[PDB]
Amino acid sequence: MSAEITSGDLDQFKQDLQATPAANALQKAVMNNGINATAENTDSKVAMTPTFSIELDTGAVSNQKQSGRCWMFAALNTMRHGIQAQFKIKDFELSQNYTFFWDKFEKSNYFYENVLKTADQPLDSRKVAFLLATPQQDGGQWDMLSALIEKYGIVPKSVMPETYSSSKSNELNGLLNLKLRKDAVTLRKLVADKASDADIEAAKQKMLAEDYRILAYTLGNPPTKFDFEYRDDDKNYHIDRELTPQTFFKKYVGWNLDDYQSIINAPTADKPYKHLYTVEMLGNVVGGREVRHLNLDIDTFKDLAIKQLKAGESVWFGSDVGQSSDRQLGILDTNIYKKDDLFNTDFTMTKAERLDYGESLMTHAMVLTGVDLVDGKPTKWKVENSWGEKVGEKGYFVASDAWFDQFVYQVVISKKYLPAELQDVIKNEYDKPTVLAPWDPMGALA
Amino acid sequence: FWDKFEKSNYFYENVLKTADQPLDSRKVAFLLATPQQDGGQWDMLSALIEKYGIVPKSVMPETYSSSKSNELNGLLNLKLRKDAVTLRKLVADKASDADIEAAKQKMLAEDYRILAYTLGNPPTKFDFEYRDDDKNYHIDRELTPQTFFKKYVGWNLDDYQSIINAPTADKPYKHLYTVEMLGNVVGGREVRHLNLDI
Amino acid sequence: MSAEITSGDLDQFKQDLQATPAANALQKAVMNNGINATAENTDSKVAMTPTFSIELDTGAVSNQKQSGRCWMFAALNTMRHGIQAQFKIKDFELSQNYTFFWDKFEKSNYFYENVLKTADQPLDSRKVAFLLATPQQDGGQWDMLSALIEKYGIVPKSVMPETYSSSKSNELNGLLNLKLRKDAVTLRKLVADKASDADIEAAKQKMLAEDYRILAYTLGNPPTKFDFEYRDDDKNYHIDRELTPQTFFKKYVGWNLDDYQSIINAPTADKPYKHLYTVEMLGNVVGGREVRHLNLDIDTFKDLAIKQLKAGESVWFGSDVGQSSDRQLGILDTNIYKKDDLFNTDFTMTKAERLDYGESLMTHAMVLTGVDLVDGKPTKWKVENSWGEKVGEKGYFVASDAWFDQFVYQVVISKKYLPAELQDVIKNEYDKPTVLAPWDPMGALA
Repeated sequence: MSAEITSGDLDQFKQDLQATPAANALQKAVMNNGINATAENTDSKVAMTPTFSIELDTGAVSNQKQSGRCWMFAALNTMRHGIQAQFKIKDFELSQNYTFFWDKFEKSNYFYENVLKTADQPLDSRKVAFLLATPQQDGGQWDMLSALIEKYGIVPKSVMPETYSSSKSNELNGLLNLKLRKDAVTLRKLVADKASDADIEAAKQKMLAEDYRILAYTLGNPPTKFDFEYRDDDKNYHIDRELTPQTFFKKYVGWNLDDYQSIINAPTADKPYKHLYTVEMLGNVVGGREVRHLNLDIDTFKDLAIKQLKAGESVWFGSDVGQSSDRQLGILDTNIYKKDDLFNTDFTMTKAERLDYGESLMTHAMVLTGVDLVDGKPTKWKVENSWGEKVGEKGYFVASDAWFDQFVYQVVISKKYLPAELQDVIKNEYDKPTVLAPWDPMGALA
Repeated sequence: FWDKFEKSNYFYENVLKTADQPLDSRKVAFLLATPQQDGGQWDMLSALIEKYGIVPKSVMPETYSSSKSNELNGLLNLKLRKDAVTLRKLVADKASDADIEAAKQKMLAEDYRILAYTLGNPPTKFDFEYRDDDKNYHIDRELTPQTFFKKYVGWNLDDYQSIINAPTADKPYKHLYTVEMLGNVVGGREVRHLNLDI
Repeated sequence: MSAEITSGDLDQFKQDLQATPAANALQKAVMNNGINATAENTDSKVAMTPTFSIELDTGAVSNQKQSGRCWMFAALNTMRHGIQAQFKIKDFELSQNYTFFWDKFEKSNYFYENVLKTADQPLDSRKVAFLLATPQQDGGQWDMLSALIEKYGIVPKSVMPETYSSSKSNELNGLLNLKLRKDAVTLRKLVADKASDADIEAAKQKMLAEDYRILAYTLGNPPTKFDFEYRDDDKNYHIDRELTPQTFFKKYVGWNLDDYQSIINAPTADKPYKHLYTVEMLGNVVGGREVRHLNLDIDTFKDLAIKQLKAGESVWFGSDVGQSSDRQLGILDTNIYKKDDLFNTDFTMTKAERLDYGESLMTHAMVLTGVDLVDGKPTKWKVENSWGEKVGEKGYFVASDAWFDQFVYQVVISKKYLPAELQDVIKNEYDKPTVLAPWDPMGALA
């Protein structure tokens, strides 16, 4: 029978195995050492030496620890390198716990509103199931971090330090997810029972009061007013009194968050280039700005990143960091392993096929801080990671240009580097983007 | 070993069966999201033992990947997804059943090799030597995984029922349930759960 | 030029490398993991499961630590298993420091006598150079341990415990070797200056007094009289008063050290079988018994070991433990690695060629405590090691019968298991053995 594995098929597979060149010796290597350590290629290590013709001076890395806050760390990295340079504060850090607090709390409300909106749909429907499977999580996207900063500002790390849960969020996500699911039961019931909008709003407010308390206990009280004291790199003391998170943002960072566009490269048939896309139900801050991705071809995408780097500005980016990577040495290179050679098997998929077939999507946000240009083309990119200093080169990674082609899906670029035609697409489509399904791969939260 | 290999075939057959359905359909997406994994259920382990028997640990020891399976699952999932592309294409192109079977056999030969390299060669014949708790030596020669199972365990795997307690409205008690598409061994026994009160 | 490596030869070697099956993938494995971890064979692990049709009950292992005292540990193991069984003292240990003290001191005198005997020969002569290269060392052979026990007896471990130097002998060997070399200068000078035998004896006695003090400081004072108190395995208390090392030996061990013969298997043309051999200048105790090895073919050698095991007695043996071995898992098997397969290169030598060409010799002494016999032939041997419990199976190793064939060179057998013909060879040749050169491989001290 064609469908089952027969004894004859097994014989044939064993024959194929024994006919494979050096099968016995390769088997012993992989049995003993595993895949990565058998397949890892020193030629890549040579090619990936961390030297870059364009290199920003970005100082020491941050460390998210056991949390999925890469998107926040990476965004705050872009802002804090601005602060460090302008105010001469070497290694200055912003509070990632601050953004984590407001993100979780806004996501709690976001979830309730999603539950209300789908409360007339069956519990086993694909969209209700998708909601309940992941009520909230640590990850996000650039426009969601902006939304948070627009509404809440930011503070120095010293002003809202890490706690147990911020640096090891598993127990908080477990309890908050349980809480949100329990509350989803109550909310669906209210809508089934034809409760008034006012009763439903009152219920939601009581639910939120409890969520607020879970986060205050886990993460601390968000600051509203503080003094900022520091010594600059010339050793001069400074004191700035009675700041708020919003005045601190305005003074020390000073960006107009409108100036930034999320650019993706998702080369699939449902996503023609030079348009804007959003993801249904995806978000954190009800009432705040929505996700908007501009899909562009990989050459244009990369040329924008280079333009931004050459101007002295770092670039937030989204990638599948688990692909073709040595995460200890910090080498992201399609050549770092030679698995196809090891197994005598072709493992090639295109970028479109990996998206469409669930093999790859953005899983991690980092920052480009350099690019090596040889004969005017990029060979390798310098990457600021947020896993602390004991991986890569003091916490910096290196990505080959082939790797970037395949496994980078998003960069955040200042609109001013964009051609007029693309500035116009953004303005023309802002209120009518193409709406992707919730489970779209570009709905991935990193 | 046998679980992963049977699951590779199971996955291909699931892909064939849904190859006329849109790629973004809920069932095709569910398949591709988790082509295989380490876990299972009781009836799937039985299916494996019925078909392949069992051996002492000393006779098929652990390897790197068996005790740290992340890299194996990553590469095997990649392989299965790549092959799903090819299989859907074959069905789109109205390939014959024989061409599609031949393709699947080549895919399986490769999967076999990934598992042999990661996990070792499954034994077919071995000697079993041990000392019992009274310190007496024993040697039993030229066993197979199936004769070892029959002699040292000796169960009729039919004698066992999976019982669940899932007190939900769609699952009245005192009936049998199965799960669509869920399995490892094509042609072997399916999952059957009897739902009962706690 | 044929003699030098040319660019053309290099080209050809690179071609040969690239034509090798799977060379790229195998290269990566060995570069990343090294030889052992690439080549180690799980089929051997399966074959080498530690089950044995003949198995002695020998309890817990000892641990020599950072010293080369394997020969002593192994001999004392054979004696202490006798004590444990006869007197019901589970895990009882004899003092390895006791034998270490007397060995070093006797070797100091042995060295001086060797220097005197060669004092008329040039300093750069092969035999004088061999002496000075290794004035003494930790290792030895069975007949040298007997010599020590005959002259000095033995004590419980509790009665002469380990010290720093006994368990980490490097500094003691360095200083003692320096001392002995300095004294060799003085001794040669005395013989050059035609000093009297009495002046030369007086000088040697002063040298020995100093050596005695170096060992007393490093190792402690050897006991002369002690009480022995213990509880047997039935929990009964015992006290035995005013023992000496010699009365303790006579009462608790009770062997006639004459009853034992060193048997070798050295299948080289200079060593016909069924004769006795000794090694020039090799020894420790001046005036005590000399080294005598009876060379026999490997089948006869192995059959004697099995006969002794089947009688319930363990067997001291000498081997090259670094050959074809995993010294963590404790597997000694010609199949544990498949290096020839890995490198596509034949690495085969016969046992005779490995001796003759300096590739192999006895480097370590252990004890056989079991043998698995299947269809009447040995498949694997149970090995008591002296490296403590965190290697092998609670400190026990397993050696395949193929490994034993190749890499075991010596076993110590009770004469009563020997055929009359071989009992007669021993008696007939005892005073006229064939004298091997000092640097003979069977002069190796383990």
